[PDB]
Amino acid sequence: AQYEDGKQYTTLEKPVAGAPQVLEFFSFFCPHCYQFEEVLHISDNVKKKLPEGVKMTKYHVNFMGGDLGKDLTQAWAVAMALGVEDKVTVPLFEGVQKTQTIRSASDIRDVFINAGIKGEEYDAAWNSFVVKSLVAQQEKAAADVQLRGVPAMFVNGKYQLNPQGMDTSNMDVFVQQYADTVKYLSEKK
Ligand SMILES: O=C(O)c1ccccc1NS(=O)(=O)c1ccc(I)cc1
Repeated sequence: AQYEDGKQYTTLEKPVAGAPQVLEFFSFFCPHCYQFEEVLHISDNVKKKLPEGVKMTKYHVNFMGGDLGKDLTQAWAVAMALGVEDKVTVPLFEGVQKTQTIRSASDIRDVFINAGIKGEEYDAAWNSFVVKSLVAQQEKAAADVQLRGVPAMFVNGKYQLNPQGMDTSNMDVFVQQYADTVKYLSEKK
């Protein structure tokens, strides 16, 4: 497709050194993310359009979710370390926006246990330094890229994607165009 700076994507003047290939931010407390995750399946589409060698990274923000928003950021880090992020993505989104049963950190812990993660193992990771540093990096990245919206994707910490500069007439096009822009930027610099 056609890609021009200022419309589909925008190059940041302040690049993030040592940033991953595909960085995406989201929050289970944000319905805007649920729409991009389940309705549009942006992440899923991108993961398949990305060439071999490019890994994706999904971070949780702390400015969306009130107080418990921070707790879920820590929980998400554990999911990433265990490798059950995708598996818990759906139940976490549902339990926060649909059922809204997840009110405390104890509720989040239960989700992991139900998925198949032992409480002891989870709790051990919950109190692990590895996870703590992951939480810090999650917010640090967002603060470095000057995150304005919750659901946003950054390629190599240099190119920022703009959804307001794409097709807003056909959902199919938007989803494909977005992922196409990501891939172009990934195979760019
Ligand atoms: O939801 C938004 O804020 C948004 C902003 C820009 C582009 C799309 C957005 N949402 S959406 O992708 O789910 C969407 C796309 C096309 C149409 I018509 C309505 C919503």
